[PDB]
Amino acid sequence: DQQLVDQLSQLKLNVKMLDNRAGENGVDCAALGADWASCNRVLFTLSNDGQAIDGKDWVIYFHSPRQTLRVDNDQFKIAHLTGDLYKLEPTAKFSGFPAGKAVEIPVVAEYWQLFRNDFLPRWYATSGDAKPKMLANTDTENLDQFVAPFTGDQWKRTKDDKNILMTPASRFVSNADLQTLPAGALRGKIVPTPMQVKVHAQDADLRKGVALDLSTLVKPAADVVSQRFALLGVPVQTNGYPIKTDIQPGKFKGAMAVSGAYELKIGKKEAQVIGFDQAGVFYGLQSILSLVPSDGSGKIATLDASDAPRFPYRGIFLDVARNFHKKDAVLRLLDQMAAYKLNKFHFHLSDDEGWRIEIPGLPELTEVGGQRCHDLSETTCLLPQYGQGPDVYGGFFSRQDYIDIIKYAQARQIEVIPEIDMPAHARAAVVSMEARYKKLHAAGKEQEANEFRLVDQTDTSNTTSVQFFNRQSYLNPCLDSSQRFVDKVIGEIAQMHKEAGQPIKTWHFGGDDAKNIRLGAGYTDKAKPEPGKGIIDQSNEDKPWAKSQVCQTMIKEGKVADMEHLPSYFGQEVSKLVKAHGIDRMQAWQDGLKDAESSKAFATSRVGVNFWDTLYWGGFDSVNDWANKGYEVVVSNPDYVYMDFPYEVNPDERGYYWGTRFSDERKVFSFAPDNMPQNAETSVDRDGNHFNAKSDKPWPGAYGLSAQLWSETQRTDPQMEYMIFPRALSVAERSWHRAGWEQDYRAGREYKGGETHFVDTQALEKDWLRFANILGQRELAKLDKGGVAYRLPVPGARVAGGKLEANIALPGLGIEYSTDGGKQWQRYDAKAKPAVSGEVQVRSVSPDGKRYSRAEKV
Amino acid sequence: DQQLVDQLSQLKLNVKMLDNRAGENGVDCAALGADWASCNRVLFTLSNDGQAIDGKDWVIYFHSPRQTLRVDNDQFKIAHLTGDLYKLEPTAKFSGFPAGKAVEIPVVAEYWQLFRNDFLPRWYATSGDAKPKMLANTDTENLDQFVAPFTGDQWKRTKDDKNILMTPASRFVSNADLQTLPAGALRGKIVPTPMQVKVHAQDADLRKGVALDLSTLVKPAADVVSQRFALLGVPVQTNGYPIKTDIQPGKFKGAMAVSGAYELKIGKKEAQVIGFDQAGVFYGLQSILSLVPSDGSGKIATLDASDAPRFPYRGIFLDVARNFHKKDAVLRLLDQMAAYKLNKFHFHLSDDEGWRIEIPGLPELTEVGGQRCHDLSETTCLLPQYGQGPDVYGGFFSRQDYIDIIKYAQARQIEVIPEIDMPAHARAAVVSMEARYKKLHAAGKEQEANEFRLVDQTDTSNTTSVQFFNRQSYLNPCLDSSQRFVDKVIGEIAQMHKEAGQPIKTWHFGGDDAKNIRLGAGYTDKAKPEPGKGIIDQSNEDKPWAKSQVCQTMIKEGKVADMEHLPSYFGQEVSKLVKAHGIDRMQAWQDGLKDAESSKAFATSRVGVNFWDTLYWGGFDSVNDWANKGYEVVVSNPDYVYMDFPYEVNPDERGYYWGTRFSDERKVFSFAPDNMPQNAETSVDRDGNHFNAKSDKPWPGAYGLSAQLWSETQRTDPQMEYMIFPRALSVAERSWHRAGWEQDYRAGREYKGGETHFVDTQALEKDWLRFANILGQRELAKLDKGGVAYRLPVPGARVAGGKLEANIALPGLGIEYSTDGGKQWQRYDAKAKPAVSGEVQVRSVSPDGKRYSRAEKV
Ligand SMILES: CC(=O)N[C@@H]1[C@@H](O)[C@H](O[C@@H]2O[C@H](CO)[C@@H](O)[C@H](O)[C@H]2NC(C)=O)[C@@H](CO)O[C@H]1O
Ligand SMILES: CC(=O)N[C@@H]1[C@@H](O)[C@H](O[C@@H]2O[C@H](CO)[C@@H](O)[C@H](O)[C@H]2NC(C)=O)[C@@H](CO)O[C@H]1O
Repeated sequence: DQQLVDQLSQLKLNVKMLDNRAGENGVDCAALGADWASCNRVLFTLSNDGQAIDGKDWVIYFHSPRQTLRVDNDQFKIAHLTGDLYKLEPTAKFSGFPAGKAVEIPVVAEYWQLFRNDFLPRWYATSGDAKPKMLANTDTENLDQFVAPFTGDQWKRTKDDKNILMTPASRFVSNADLQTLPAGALRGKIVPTPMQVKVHAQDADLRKGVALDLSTLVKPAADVVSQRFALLGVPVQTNGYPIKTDIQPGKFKGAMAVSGAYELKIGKKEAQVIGFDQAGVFYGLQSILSLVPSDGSGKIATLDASDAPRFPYRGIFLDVARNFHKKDAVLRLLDQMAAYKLNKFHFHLSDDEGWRIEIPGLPELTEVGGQRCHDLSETTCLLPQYGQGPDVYGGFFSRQDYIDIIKYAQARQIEVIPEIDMPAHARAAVVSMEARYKKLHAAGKEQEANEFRLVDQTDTSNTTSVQFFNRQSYLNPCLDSSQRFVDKVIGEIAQMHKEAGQPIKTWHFGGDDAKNIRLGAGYTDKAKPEPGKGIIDQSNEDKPWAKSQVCQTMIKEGKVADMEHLPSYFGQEVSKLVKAHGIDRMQAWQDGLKDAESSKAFATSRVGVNFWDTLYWGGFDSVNDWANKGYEVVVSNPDYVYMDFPYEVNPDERGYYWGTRFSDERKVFSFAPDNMPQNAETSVDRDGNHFNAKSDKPWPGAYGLSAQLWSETQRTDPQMEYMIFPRALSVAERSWHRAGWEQDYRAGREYKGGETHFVDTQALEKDWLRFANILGQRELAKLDKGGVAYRLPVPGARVAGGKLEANIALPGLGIEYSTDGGKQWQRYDAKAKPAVSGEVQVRSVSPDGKRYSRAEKV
Repeated sequence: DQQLVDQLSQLKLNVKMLDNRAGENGVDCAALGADWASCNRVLFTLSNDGQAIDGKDWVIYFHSPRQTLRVDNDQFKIAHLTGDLYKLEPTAKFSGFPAGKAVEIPVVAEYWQLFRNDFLPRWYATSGDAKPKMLANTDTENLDQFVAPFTGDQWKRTKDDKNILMTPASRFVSNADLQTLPAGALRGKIVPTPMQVKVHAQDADLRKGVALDLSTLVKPAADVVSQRFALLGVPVQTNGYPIKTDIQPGKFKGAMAVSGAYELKIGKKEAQVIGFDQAGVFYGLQSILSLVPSDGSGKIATLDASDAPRFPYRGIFLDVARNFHKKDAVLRLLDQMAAYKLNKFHFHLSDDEGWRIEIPGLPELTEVGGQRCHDLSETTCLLPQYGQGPDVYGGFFSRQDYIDIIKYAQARQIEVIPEIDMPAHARAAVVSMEARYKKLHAAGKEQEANEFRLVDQTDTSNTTSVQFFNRQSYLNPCLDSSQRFVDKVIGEIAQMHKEAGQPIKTWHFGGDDAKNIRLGAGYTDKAKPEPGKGIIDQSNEDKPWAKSQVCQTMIKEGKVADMEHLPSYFGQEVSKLVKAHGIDRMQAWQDGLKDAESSKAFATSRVGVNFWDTLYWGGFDSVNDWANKGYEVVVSNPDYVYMDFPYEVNPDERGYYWGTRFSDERKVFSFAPDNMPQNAETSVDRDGNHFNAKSDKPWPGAYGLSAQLWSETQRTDPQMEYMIFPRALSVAERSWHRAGWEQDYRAGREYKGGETHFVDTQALEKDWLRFANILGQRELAKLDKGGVAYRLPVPGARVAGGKLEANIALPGLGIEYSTDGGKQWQRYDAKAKPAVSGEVQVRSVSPDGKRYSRAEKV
């Protein structure tokens, strides 16, 4: 009853890692079904400072990105509902949570949990009809309230892991090749780096303001330029320093003859920007603005520059489905996209755990799919996921919100590409359409109920998704109604785009992970188990839709070859719907189209692919085929440009880490997207080891680059902003500019990590040093002004001769230190280092002085 | 002597633009007499690869549409004879064209020359009685032989010109909102668009042939239908698919109750066409034929349609006076008129430079007026014009030819409207009648000599025509003999029409530009010159006929009010002659009638006007009056439907460009002729700027639409066909069908270019996309079959990721590309784009594979 739920809610949880390599130590992970026989032991402690809790009628729900495989306290048992949701219950031996006691519930989980962020907040209790309530100490974003600190080598994935744990002492080393450059060395350095520039000795003085000739721009775009001059402190006045603009495509030749190219002249008393188009004009103005200094001095260098994108497509992907992010945070994201010349906003509007766009005619998508709450019938919500609590969680963009966002992107030369992921990652839609079927069906409106249904009523398929949902994650690709559903959604979102003044140019089909993970190579069958693999029963495991009779007659009449091809078939069918709606480009996660013959198989004359294999796994050689078969390769490698991954190897950092252990500003910047093999000389793999890479195939070139912010653990908007900024500026640099150290692709060249020296690493490091200093001494101050909660790097620090030496990944940032356990903080000065003894803590501070990095002991 | 003329003939000419905005740069265009003080500098280079040419007894003649104002090599001087003819001579300082030298003769010309086609071929030399010979390298239609390529921004008219120069890179952008539609989306789409249609899923199969019931048509018209089925590949056989026809006016109601309306049913095994009249029947059959696919498949969609003209009058105007065009090209023009349902052929049979119809009783009109040759007495020819060479150039339709043409038009439901332009644009007639006067006078037959004379022997008027002729361009409107002349010509052409089975319904009086251009606002007087205008002597400038004593006593007895009214007076007098000949409709260029009170002033019960002001100059508001005064407005705006204007802004395109810089297929299609103000939201003005338009007056409606092919630079028949086709299909569409995006006229509505969004531009663009694809994938192949040398658009192209992307203004057309400087060409494939590096050239190819667009570098 409620009293029992109230008691449970007052238990205090403690989660503590016990062994991240249990399989290296005596646990038979394989016998427990663990993938590749890897499992970890963790201790859940429930402390009860109240009277005894002896009732038995209860369930405690909790979330985890890892499956629980065993429970080592025979008073309790754990089972899975679906996705990340698990329930903890009392067994027949349960004898209560004793008054004033701590109950220990050790468990084994699949894989490893190397970051404290793996442990999700908001555990909650239930009991017969009572209302659910969270375990209070878990209702927080501060992991310290319920997750113990990692100790020793708990961060290691395996005994041979060569990653380097970042602490002030090792971080100091990681940062020691850097230094702070004098203002005099950072004159006339536009970001992103322009193709050709010549800086002269004088400076244009803007502090009295500028007279902007913006007749080349449509009003909304001009206002964006005017309002940015003001944000950076430069008045706009008719008697100010002249900045002229003109559009003359012909002035441009060859590779410069493309959207966004411009010529820019900065003189002593006037400015000139000649663009290839409005985008070029806008971008030229952005370059002038990138020069505006953070000191308010309003002085910029005179210079002569010529510039154009190395790629058409310079994108940022944002997941709002896993955890919603508000309109104001999308807008702050676009404002920064425009300032650094990104032009593509890939909007992941749906996935298993949420549907975020209102669709006229399909209200259930948002009424049910837009919120998650504790309802086991999933008639009014999706089941809770991601540690947001049992009560309603969600939101969605209304038609007007969405239209506003597109208008807002258009003003900033940013194209919005909507993604409605299918045929997997579609649980929100499938469950919403099931609620719709039922409602309509209950009124006897059987044709209306079936109109947009995404399930085949005979489908008993047993399939497990990558995030542990079941068949409800997969929209059936063989139903006419599924096609009716996709056609209606495309038609509705297409109209919103038209109303917003930016008709859709690319429809993103999604298409990732449409497979049963239990059929994977790291799992084996109970009957004849092979070694080192998770032992499961594969007798009743099936590919997706195997048991859909509709998908059977589909394959019989010969429309499709086999169950295996359903996903590409569906990608081709959607391309027809996309084309039927007047859109001539489709894009997808490359694995959904991997069974098509080539791009010739699609109805749109252009098919792009977000290439997301990792390099160390053959991605530097498998990407070639994608281009060679006619697809436009948007490079999206998870080992470099997945912004949901950690900035550094430290158990207190936020981020998933399946494709690599970290990707900081420097690593992103050092990625060479158009000569993938070369990354073997400039980066290490997921376990910190050197790797080799070589391809012998033709490589015509990439079409673009895209950095992704998946949102599983980015539960809030500030957390989203921390993960995107400031490493997105690196993305922007690399998406716009081809550096000199980025070598031409050479078939047959074999780059061997720690062995070959083909890459001009000296040039790479000098380039990075300058970029890092531009961020520290000028751009981060602009981020402060845009209000985005970017991550401030923790300082590196060492004590020599009894004096603090500190450094930072983005030279120019202020560094503070404390000699009192963080009670009083003081400004560290390089040329007058302080004397310390005992425990010293260090932290960095934003340029406007309001925010601090986390604090760490030296 | 001949040797000198032979030497000159071997000089090689080079013409190269030096500055198209000389007045913006230091030249005092106003001081040189340039209109609105605008002038340009051009370099004429004469290279001599032979021995020295030192004789002085020579003249070199050349043509230009611009007047030469200054000569910057003091060895030479240039003067005007009349019209476009100029002579280049040696001055007293001439010292010969040195052996193996290039002589440079820089000159200043009035206005600007933005297209290489402005420079005319066929310069020629003369010397005492020797025979004239051309400068050989100029004897060609290939401008590259003597006209240098334009460079930089030489295409700009003024420093602020906002037109967009079309190159493969910018053209790619202009074309990027388009795409190719699958055959499945182009089923049952008749062109022009029918008023009401419903297409069903099956297709009628005609590949075995059709059984045509054509008893509703007079034989000549039925043969036209039969022969078109065969041209398109569909056999005609008694056992073929039935196509029935019937004529029942009553089945039609309201707006459908008009000539050319029809009901059409296309079923699985039979066809039905019910017309309001023979024209409707014929048109219904044309719609079935428009559906016949270019692949020979003979499959058309079943459908049910109802259709009628939005306007009675759907015309095509053709100038054969400036440059003649043969009977076979008129016939190919009519065949296409019929296929797209145009029913009016406005035939400009005369003008200053040629008279093209044999008139019994007036042989000189064709013996002298039908040819141009170098004869300074103009006793056997008119003076050479338009770069056709010094030797005889011309031709004319014999009475039988002309009768044939009318019979041919009648068979195709096309009405021939003859125009004999007057009182200006009549030099051919005036000079021919002067030769007649003289001949007859020499035999002493003084009454015969004066019978049809068009000059008053006392007339010393000094007037300059728009094309720079003098008083001989103006027929005297005050002479009884001029009226005898017009009466005889009407009587003779009227009889030819009767003999051909199509009695004249409209007589076109012409009436354009009857004024002295030196009295214009852009010129000023030497005594007190105002700024920015061409400074000339206006003391002895007079209106036309001011100095004709006959026109003085005419004005005295009070028959006419003043010199200024002579032109409308003449329009009224001709209307009486037209009516006296049994014709009850007169038509004219609206400016000749602008001084009549209203239509009440004419003798015919109907008076039409070809309205030819431009919109950006108040035409969207001045047209109202024309309708409001009783005139039938035939919309003919030069800013949209003058087919002598360029298809695109590119110095290598053919076309005059006074009213606008370009009018491509898309622009013509987008013109809204019955709500003129709306064009301000859908087009830009002559300098590429937005414009506004609004009227507050009553607008009852237009009577029809007409697209004009003036022929100054259409020297050959293939050039005529290039300029008319394929944009005439757009004209046809807009003349027949009122689109949904064509809004009702709203008094007081103010459309503001780039500011108001009243027009459903999305609907406009979708309509155009479909139309463009019908042309690319089906209709252009039919043009190939009719043998008309239509213009093939140059592809747009860009290189991304090192691969060619190409598009085209008429999707469906094949695109080729070369990576060897145009030596080897290969087929471009959208879904398997090619990899290129270096110079790439692109070109399009007709559907039958025999012809190519020009080639351009990417
Ligand atoms: C807990 C964990 O790390 N699971 C991995 C999945 O997150 C991962 O999925 C892909 O990566 C994103 C997160 O970085 C997911 O949000 C996204 O849905 C998914 N798809 C793409 C295109 O990235 C998979 C990939 O194999 O690995 C799991 O192990
Ligand atoms: C060289 C030039 O562009 N001159 C213009 C004349 O061509 C033009 O005349 C009118 O336009 C037609 C050509 O497009 C002429 O062939 C036709 O005789 C004449 N009349 C009509 C009814 O169009 C005049 C118009 O003002 O402008 C000159 O500037």
